[PDB]
Amino acid sequence: MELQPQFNEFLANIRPTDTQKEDWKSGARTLRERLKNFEPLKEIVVSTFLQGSIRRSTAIRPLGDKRPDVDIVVVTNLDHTRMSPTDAMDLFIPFLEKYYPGKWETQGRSFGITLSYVELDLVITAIPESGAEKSHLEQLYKSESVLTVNSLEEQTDWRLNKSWTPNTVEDAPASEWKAHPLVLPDREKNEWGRTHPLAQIRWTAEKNRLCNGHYINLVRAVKWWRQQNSEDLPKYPKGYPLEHLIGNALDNGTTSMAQGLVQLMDTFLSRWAAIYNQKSKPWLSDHGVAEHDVMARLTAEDFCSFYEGIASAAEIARNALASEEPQESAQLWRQLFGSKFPLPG
Ligand SMILES: Nc1ncnc2c1ncn2[C@@H]1O[C@H](COP(=O)(O)CP(=O)(O)OP(=O)(O)O)[C@@H](O)[C@H]1O
Ligand SMILES: Nc1ncnc2c1ncn2[C@@H]1O[C@H](COP(=O)(O)CP(=O)(O)OP(=O)(O)O)[C@@H](O)[C@H]1O
Ligand SMILES: [Mg+2]
Ligand SMILES: [Mg+2]
Ligand SMILES: [Mg+2]
Ligand SMILES: [Mg+2]
Repeated sequence: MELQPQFNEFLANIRPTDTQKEDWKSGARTLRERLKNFEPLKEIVVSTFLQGSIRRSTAIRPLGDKRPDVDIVVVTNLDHTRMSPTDAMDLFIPFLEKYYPGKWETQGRSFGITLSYVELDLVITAIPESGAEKSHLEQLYKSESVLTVNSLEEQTDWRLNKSWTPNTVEDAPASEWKAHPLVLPDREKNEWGRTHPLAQIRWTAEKNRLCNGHYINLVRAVKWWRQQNSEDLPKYPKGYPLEHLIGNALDNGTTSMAQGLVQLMDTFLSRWAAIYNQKSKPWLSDHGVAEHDVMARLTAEDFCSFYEGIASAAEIARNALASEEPQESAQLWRQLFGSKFPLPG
């Protein structure tokens, strides 16, 4: 059985809490305003915006006491050919000491800021374009479409368009943004790399519409499966490479979460069968920066162990979907997801 009310309750159980949500919305607004009014950075900071799994509504609630990771981009107008990633980051130390003393730390390519209930993950970026192109991009980064702190789940009317306004317009033509990534610090060395968070967000919103609202829920459900079965799965993939694998495997047109789960798992297994039999791993283009392999740091051994995990899970998911009794079907789904998936009343 599909058990759509049970899937809805399960999703409500694995979303971050309202306490966490209001903490990160207020934290993002406060950081943005403080940066806006900080005199040494006023002419440098273009935009401060929410990104990552939190923005795309693909984050799951942390277990126990833990604070969710909440990703923030600071867009600057710095010349990345004349200043290194650390030059740009150096600019923000006085600001952090003034407004977040004792609550911030450098974490390699980003700054961690400990709030009451969440952990901000701040990345400093720059716009590589110049002239009029740069001005047009800065206008996009200053628009409500970028500055909204509501997540995709809260505004299905969201589009990547400097003219979009919250409903109390489509995505802009791709030629205005698709080939225009930001630069950010590389993970382990003082060099600029490319990232296109806006394009990832837009791609996710569109995939979610193409899949009738089930995509971001399916991402969170599969993350929860991976967490619940972590003892039997490889450490990687997780986080964004896992999300990207799910978005790849899922077909357009999803009609329920049970159907979508079985479909995406079946498709994963068929699409990567040759790669698995070659003891390899796929090369998968990032939706933001096409020439980037989202799987670049994943080992072939981990991909193949994960493939074995998906094969085992797909058998369970098929049985749960095919089951004609609500209790038996829910028991099989709970074999996948654990006790946060409820039994029907
Ligand atoms: N291998 C990768 N390829 C492309 N983009 C990536 C990426 N790793 C991270 N990113 C981008 O940077 C954002 C922040 O990354 P992370 O915080 O490390 C994982 P996340 O997607 O936010 O899930 P999580 O923090 O809830 O576990 C990601 O959401 C993604 O937009
Ligand atoms: N916090 C973040 N915010 C935005 N984009 C991020 C991000 N973390 C990672 N990304 C994106 O994911 C891509 C891959 O990032 P990582 O997995 O950390 C390897 P890297 O930084 O490219 O170093 P490497 O070339 O030495 O492997 C980055 O290029 C960036 O596009
Ligand atoms: Mg994150
Ligand atoms: Mg992070
Ligand atoms: Mg790299
Ligand atoms: Mg697909």
